[PDB]
Amino acid sequence: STGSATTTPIDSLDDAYITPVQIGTPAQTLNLDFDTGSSDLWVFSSETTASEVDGQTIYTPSKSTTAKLLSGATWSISYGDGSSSSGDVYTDTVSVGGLTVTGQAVESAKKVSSSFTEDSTIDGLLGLAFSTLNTVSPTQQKTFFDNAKASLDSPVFTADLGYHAPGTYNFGFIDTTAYTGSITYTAVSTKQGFWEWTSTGYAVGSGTFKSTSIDGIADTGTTLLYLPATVVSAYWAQVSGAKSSSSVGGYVFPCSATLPSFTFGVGSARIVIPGDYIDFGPISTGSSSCFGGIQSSAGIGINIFGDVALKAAFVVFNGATTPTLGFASK
Repeated sequence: STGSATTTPIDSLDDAYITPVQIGTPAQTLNLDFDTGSSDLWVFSSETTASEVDGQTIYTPSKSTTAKLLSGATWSISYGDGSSSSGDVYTDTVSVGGLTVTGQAVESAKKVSSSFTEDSTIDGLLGLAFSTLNTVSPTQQKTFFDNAKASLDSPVFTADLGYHAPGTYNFGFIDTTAYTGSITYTAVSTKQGFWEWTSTGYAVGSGTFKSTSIDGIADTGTTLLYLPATVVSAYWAQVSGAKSSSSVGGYVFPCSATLPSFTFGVGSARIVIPGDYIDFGPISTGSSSCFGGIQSSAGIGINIFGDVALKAAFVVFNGATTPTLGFASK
């Protein structure tokens, strides 16, 4: 089997992407944030504290003939931006782009933090990291991809995120029309539960490539590219007027600036992030100061190849016995 679903930016900055997912019988369609940096499929629901729901579409398990409560099971998650959610657990039928998993753990939120409430466009998350990070207790549950794997034509999914445009998540096949040139594959460590890999270096604009190992994660659920302070300083040093602002929370630059591209290495291959992808717009409405899309990972504890990087590539998440990641230009 295979699946193919379009993913759509939630706003004009590509802050996140939403993908329609069918849950239950008859189908209830919710728009979920596919997150390769976490491993819980959780939804706003009929159980979510009423005051914490604001415009989201909710899953109502009592209206699904295929829903079953996983008795006694609970979940609770905290993300890198400090947001969180928690609740109880159902199993139900979940379909993405024509691909159906029966008995998928669907984690029903009883509580969500303010950032989730305040984002009316995101009805929940669909985790695509390794199931070892799943937060269900007492017994950890499998991700949608883990459950689908054995039925897939090939044990893979691909992320093809758009710049200011929709893109595609495919399951079970590689669309050879969706990229240019060849896909370069690179090793993955699952030791921390993430799609963790080592970039071979970087270049700024037309500069020479610096060969240096940068360990990080491929994370579709993080907006920006977070890299070591050395690398990030070297980038912004090439932008007139750029500076790190502690008050704003990162590097800012004059909105009038022309941003250089940023190249990262995948083995002997190279992915070029155009300068425009690094512009995240005014720091506040009407400001002539803009927020940078490449920021320091210092204090996160891990480097994160988030959407700014991933949307410059066609990315293969290969869930074979020995997992790998593939990157192609497009």
